[PDB]
Amino acid sequence: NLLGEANSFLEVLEQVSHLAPLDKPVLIIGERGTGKELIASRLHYLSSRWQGPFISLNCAALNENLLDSELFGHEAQKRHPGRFERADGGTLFLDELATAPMMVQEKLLRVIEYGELERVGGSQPLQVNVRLVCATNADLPAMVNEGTFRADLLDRLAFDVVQLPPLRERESDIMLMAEYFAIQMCREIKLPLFPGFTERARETLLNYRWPGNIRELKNVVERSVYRHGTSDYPLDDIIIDPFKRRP
Ligand SMILES: Nc1ncnc2c1ncn2[C@@H]1O[C@H](COP(=O)(O)O)[C@@H](O)[C@H]1O
Ligand SMILES: [Mg+2]
Repeated sequence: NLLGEANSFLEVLEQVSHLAPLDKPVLIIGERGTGKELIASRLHYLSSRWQGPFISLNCAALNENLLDSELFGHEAQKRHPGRFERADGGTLFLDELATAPMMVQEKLLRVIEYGELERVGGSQPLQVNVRLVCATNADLPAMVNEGTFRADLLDRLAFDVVQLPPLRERESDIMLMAEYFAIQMCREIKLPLFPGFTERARETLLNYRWPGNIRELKNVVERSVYRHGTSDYPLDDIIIDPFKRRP
């Protein structure tokens, strides 16, 4: 579910509505917990491929050799397909791209341009039709300067860039989502009503940097509402760090 009405956030949805119909690769820039996969997804369902598959993959998770074959597959009942084939006629979401190895990056470029996967075993190359979407919170141009990311790929990958505003730059929305989250939590722990946040809880919420953004805000709130466990008076104690053993 998409929440938030801050200008920056709205301008993004607008950008997304126009980009989605195209087949050009899209690049999303943003911190963790900012909704990258959601946005990526939104692109898919608003596109013409909305009926094709929507695939995902977190590059940072696999080791070089594993990611390579996990992306373009390999010869295994008789063959192990890659996310590209599994996304054929659909969209492929590559998260944490900045972590992909040069080998893969280079290999990844060819596919984008040539629209085909290379293959061995006396088998002809594979033709794929995939709309690409990638996310990262890194400074790719910076990485191109350190030679850690291929400049040619960047030129090509980045048909256009979507940049999700971190939570701290949307303040307008911090109380809005906290309220929403608090309320879902009340429904689960069966509280009659959400009693609201004292000024202190607000001060806290609005002053935190929210490094984990929306995912963090959510967890902090549910946790907080739980510790409070009552509808008799406003929530005052915001548990940012579950490791501090309050009082
Ligand atoms: N507009 C939004 N409304 C509610 N939850 C969101 C929103 N955007 C992101 N999230 C949460 O943020 C997390 C993912 O963001 P990301 O790290 O970019 O994939 C997910 O747990 C979401 O469900
Ligand atoms: Mg994600």
